[PDB]
Amino acid sequence: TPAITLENPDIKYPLRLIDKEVVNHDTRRFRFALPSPEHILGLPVGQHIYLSARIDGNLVIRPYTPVSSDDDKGFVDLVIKVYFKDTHPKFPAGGKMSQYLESMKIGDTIEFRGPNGLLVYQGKGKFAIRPDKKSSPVIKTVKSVGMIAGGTGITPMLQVIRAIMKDPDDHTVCHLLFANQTEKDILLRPELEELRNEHSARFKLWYTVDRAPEAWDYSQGFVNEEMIRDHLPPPEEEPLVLMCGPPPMIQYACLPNLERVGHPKERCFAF
Ligand SMILES: Cc1cc2nc3c(=O)[nH]c(=O)nc-3n(C[C@H](O)[C@H](O)[C@H](O)COP(=O)(O)OP(=O)(O)OC[C@H]3O[C@@H](n4cnc5c(N)ncnc54)[C@H](O)[C@@H]3O)c2cc1C
Ligand SMILES: NC(=O)c1ccc[n+]([C@@H]2O[C@H](COP(=O)([O-])OP(=O)(O)OC[C@H]3O[C@@H](n4cnc5c(N)ncnc54)[C@H](O)[C@@H]3O)[C@@H](O)[C@H]2O)c1
Repeated sequence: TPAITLENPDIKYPLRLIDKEVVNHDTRRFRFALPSPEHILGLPVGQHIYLSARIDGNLVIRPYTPVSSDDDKGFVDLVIKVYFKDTHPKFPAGGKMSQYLESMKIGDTIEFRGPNGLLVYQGKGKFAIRPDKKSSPVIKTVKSVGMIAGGTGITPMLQVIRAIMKDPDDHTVCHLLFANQTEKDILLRPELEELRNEHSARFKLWYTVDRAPEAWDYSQGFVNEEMIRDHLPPPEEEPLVLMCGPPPMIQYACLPNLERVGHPKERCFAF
């Protein structure tokens, strides 16, 4: 195969920032060069990496979930929300690592390590999911996958969605319910709607926003029972249900409603 970058998850690999694209008012795509144009990252689908730096005198380590893949030679793409200082009353300092990343210039480097995570998508509906960090993966193959994402929680979902759509012999149907604070907060909307336009048989797309615009054809509010019932595959079809977002989204909006609708805990996984 191509040369792999992440050869051991405990080793740090400094990668250079080569491009940055505005995703919306607070979110960006950060592209980093791999060690050569022929390297691949070494990233089983569904896993994340960790960035680390000394910021204002403290060690700061944070995970980010690449949206690129091992088909992408020579680079890795992260999609990262910046939490700005002097904005939210409860968090006047903003976020440490995200603001550090926002301040990086092209050519600056930061240390990557990985890959990590309990889920690996192995293609053609096959997921290898470890119950925890010390157990063997359980291999679950499904015809359909429900996905509930909030904000930057879209990133592992997009890894999985992209992997599926690339394989014309992968017949897995993804049902995404994507929640954000407002319409302008819907990350990577053109990418998602391009996926829907081109793969409608394998990709079902629905949004909810905390605060809805005048003309709105999707849902409004936190994730609820109705949304899960109408925009994820029914429990009878035994889909896997993947979730990723703010901890209270998982705890209060997803889990109780998945239970109400009838999706068993065994079929549910939170990134
Ligand atoms: C497995 C995993 C994968 C992840 N992958 C991604 C990813 O692909 N992309 C991504 O963007 N994030 C991802 N996250 C989150 C990421 O790891 C960091 O937690 C995030 O970037 C914030 O870290 P920070 O150092 O900037 O903020 P911190 O300094 O650690 O904490 C600040 C916290 O206060 C709040 N806060 C601070 N300022 C504001 C503000 N202005 N407005 C609203 N809230 C604020 C936020 O909750 C914020 O997390 C992932 C998390 C996990 C556990
Ligand atoms: N574990 C992982 O693999 C992984 C990957 C990416 C992101 N994340 C997490 O996803 C979150 C993304 O944060 P963000 O700033 O983009 O989200 P956000 O604050 O903008 O909120 C996005 C959506 O989350 C839901 N939500 C927020 N607070 C809620 C609450 N109290 N109750 C019910 N629902 C609520 C809402 O639907 C909201 O629109 C972070 O916590 C991040 O750590 C985790």
